Amino acid sequence: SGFRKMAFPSGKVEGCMVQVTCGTTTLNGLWLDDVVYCPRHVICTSEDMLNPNYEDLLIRKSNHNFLVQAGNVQLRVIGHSMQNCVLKLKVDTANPKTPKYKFVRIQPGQTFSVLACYNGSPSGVYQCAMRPNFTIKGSFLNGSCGSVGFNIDYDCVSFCYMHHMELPTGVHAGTDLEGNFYGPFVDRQTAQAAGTDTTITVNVLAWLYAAVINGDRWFLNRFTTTLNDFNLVAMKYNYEPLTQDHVDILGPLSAQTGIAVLDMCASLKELLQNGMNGRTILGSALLEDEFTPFDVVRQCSGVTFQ
Amino acid sequence: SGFRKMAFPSGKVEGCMVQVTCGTTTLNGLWLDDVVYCPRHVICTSEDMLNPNYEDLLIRKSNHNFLVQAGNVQLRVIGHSMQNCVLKLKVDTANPKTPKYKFVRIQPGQTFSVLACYNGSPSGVYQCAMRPNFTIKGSFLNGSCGSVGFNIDYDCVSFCYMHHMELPTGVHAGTDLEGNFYGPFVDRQTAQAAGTDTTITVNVLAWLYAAVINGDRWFLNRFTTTLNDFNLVAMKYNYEPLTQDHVDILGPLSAQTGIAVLDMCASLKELLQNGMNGRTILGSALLEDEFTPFDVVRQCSGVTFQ
Ligand SMILES: *[C@H](O)[C@H](C[C@@H]1CCNC1=O)NC(=O)[C@@H]1[C@@H]2[C@H](CN1C(=O)[C@@H](NC(=O)NC(C)(C)C)C(C)(C)C)C2(C)C
Ligand SMILES: *[C@H](O)[C@H](C[C@@H]1CCNC1=O)NC(=O)[C@@H]1[C@@H]2[C@H](CN1C(=O)[C@@H](NC(=O)NC(C)(C)C)C(C)(C)C)C2(C)C
Repeated sequence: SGFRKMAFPSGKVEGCMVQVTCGTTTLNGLWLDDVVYCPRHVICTSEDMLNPNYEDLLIRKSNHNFLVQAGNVQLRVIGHSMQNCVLKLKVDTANPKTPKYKFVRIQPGQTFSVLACYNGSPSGVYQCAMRPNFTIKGSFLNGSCGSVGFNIDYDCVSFCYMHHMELPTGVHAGTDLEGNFYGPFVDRQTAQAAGTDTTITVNVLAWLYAAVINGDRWFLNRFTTTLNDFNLVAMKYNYEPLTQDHVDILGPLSAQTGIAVLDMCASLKELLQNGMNGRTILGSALLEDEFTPFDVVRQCSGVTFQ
Repeated sequence: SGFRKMAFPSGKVEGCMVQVTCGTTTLNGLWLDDVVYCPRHVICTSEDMLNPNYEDLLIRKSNHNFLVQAGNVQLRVIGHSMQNCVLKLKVDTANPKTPKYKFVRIQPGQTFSVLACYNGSPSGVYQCAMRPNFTIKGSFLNGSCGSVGFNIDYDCVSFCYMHHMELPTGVHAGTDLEGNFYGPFVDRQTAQAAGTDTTITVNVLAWLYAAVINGDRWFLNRFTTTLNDFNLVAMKYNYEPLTQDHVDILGPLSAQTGIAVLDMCASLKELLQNGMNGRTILGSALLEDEFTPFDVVRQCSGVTFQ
């Protein structure tokens, strides 16, 4: 038992991190087969990044401008191209540690692991979620760009995030592995509005089920409610609406506990209107929304990978 | 910026995890050089587990009773021996993936990363603390025994924890790698209870510094206090005493923010007496005590490992 913010094992990804240097800009790259992926603003200078013209900047570049470092091995660059906001550097050596992988673009609400890196080397691994305003609440310092987010399904790494920039509210923005930003953000140092964030209601319900599975079952009550009357209190409390699809995804969790989905909604309703009265759920004094229904099931049934 | 529960990258440890099977019992083992380390209750039958004398089952075992899979490859066992509560199975093959390592015994308050495993396969990685009562608040299902906890300095894995058992409050107990339990627990199904937990004061203060370093600022005040005045408040609220050694360890953080340790104590003091009143610190509604001052510095300074 017990319930923790759990990240996927990071080995398969560590073997792909390299360091990319152009001018006096160092950041991290992702080396898969004979291609190194990194954010395109590695080619900018401190004077450039007020409003650069990226394909101007890239045409002025040669392969030899890009210093690509894998441990101590230097990696020869033999071609380059720009796909939206990521740079793709063709190198003369296929990464022998290339895992089975996919590139996927994830929806808001879904979670992934982040392997924070600096100068090609991993610093740490943590879990988080793609907020409904398409930001992530990460932990990223200077030089962390190029760090990636990922899920693991048995043997195969699905990369979903590359890190690009910090917004002034302390949150983070980046792209998928095809260079397309999540949200309305751009890799230019002009004024950008993060947008107001809502709580991921389906995830909060999932964590409430994790709480029941782990013995926390105060906050449960008599009541039931309709999706309309629940959705109508979630509106007040800045929660995103609950759909029938959400109801269905929580089915397995609902069946394993004997608490129907609309009953757990009546608990959430009552928790929102009254607060927690000095109590904690799974060691938290707030309602947590960064566990999906899948995160709950895999952690409370012990699903593994290889 | 930003601040999350960050675990060490788990690559070096994944390549050491194996499966150990004896009788009907399966758990995980740690394979370094030609030795596999696992909990000794793998030799128990489901009826022995009431009060086994472990030198029993061991002298009654033969080498071929131990089935050890490293992936599909079966490792032949050519010797065995017991060191306190762990078995050491000598196998005929040195692990080619053996990282540089040490075995260390941590103190309460210190944190480490856990790579939870099932049937030799890594399932997830998270961070946590050795509680003052020598429990850890983990996430462990059946088959997780033999999973290890660890730290990393530059390039060296310091294993500090092997998992053995769950206590009835939902918390977990285990050994160091040299066989000795943390706390007064034994690997028998006899009645045992954790003992009353306290809060790691020095860690709460470190986390407050992380909050300041990240712009959470609302909890500061004019006041200062003495260590003796503060420790009388810590005692009422079930907090560990603060020593002058703790004050010194908090120096770096104190110097980076310009807030004296005894100033941060005076504002922890008022947080304890007024509570938090709505608001949060680093996304939490509780005072967090599972970050050490080393954890705060490395995450805020971006220390990496190789
Ligand atoms: C790449 O390693 C860094 C990682 C940053 C640095 C600290 N935290 C991070 O996530 N990214 C950047 O330096 C990007 C890069 C240039 C500016 N930038 C930022 O993150 C800046 N933020 C903004 O300028 N944000 C707005 C919304 C555009 C105003 C920052 C935080 C000032 C360095 C560019 C965006 C190309
Ligand atoms: C080894 O894989 C498991 C891991 C446990 C099982 C679920 N979560 C865990 O942490 N460890 C055990 O099976 C140990 C082992 C036998 C019993 N045991 C337990 O953890 C049991 N707990 C207790 O017996 N606790 C008291 C306090 C001694 C009564 C449990 C959780 C009921 C299966 C032995 C201790 C040898």
